Order: sequence, then C-alpha cells, then structure tokens
Amino acid sequence: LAAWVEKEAYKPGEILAELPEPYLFRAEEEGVVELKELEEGAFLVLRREDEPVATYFLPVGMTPLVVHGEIVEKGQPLAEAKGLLRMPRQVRAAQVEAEEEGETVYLTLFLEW
Repeated sequence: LAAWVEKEAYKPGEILAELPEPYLFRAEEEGVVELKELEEGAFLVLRREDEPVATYFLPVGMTPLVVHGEIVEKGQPLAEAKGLLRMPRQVRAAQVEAEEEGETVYLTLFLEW
C-alpha cells in the first residue's frame, strides 16, 4: 500500500505503516545461519557469498529462523507483515523514495545503535 502509510514526521523508533496484511509473497533466495539475537528479531544473514546478498532488517513483526530455511528457497520470508510494525528505540530514521515494478515501494533507513 504505497499511498501514505509511514510518517516521516516521527520520533526515533516509534510506529510505521497501516495494516499491511498479508505481505509475504516474494523474496529471492535464502540459506541457513547461526542464531544472532537482537532487540526485536534477529540478525539473519545469507552467509553464502562475499559480496552482500540481503541486508537483513528484521522488523518488529517477523519470525526469525533457527536452523530452518532450505525447503522452498525461491520466496520464503516466513511470517507475514500484519498490524503495526514498530521500531526499536535506538535506531534512527532517514529518507524515502519510491520505485516502479508493480504495486510496492522500496525503503532505506540508517540504523544508528
């Protein structure tokens, strides 16, 4: 839902988007990695190639994997996006600009922690 969901006029680590149910459909390629806990989620990495594959921001609204992740591969980011999707109270927020592919938008933020 591209039309005004997250607010730029917000405090560092608060609330984001409106009822994003149920986003899961497609995210390319995955592997297995050891547990690396955080504040709200984990530090999932596809440690598979030297040059980065995916920068894993595990949002407040996701289920981090333990040893699983080798049965579908093509588009398996287990657990949907439902409700609020909050933000840990330390990481900052900076800038947004939209893309063209179908129905969704790409976002970037600077994680100062």
